[PDB]
Amino acid sequence: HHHHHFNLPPGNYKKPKLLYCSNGGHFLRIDPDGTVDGTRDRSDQHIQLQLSAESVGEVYIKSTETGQYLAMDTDGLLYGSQTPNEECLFLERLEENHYNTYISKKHAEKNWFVGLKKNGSCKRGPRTHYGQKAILFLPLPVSS
Repeated sequence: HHHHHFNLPPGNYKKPKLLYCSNGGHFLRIDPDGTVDGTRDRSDQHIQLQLSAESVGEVYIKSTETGQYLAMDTDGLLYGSQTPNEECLFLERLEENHYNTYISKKHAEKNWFVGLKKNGSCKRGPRTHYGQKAILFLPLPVSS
């Protein structure tokens, strides 16, 4: 189990979702240029994400607008990848019996999470850790 707990969130991957971070209220965003950050603008066309399970509890998070995959690099920075690779897999887990957290599969032994600061900037892998609000997400339905 990668030396991590296995409490999984409910919900499925049938439809795209917005990944809302409760820390600052930002939605995760992957720009066509590959930069990742968060925005409070719900009309943004780069916050609609499609998650898919490659194994139970292991997901890819892809921009539905650009087809890019969320990934975390060797130095802990999130970026949008044009193709799927080992840096694009995340262990999706329930947290505080309510939220979803995403731990980098490649860097799971160091507990590097996907996280957004209150100012909307992504947190670097080593700066994240259990207990922070930056790592707590709620997958919300995409607007209609």
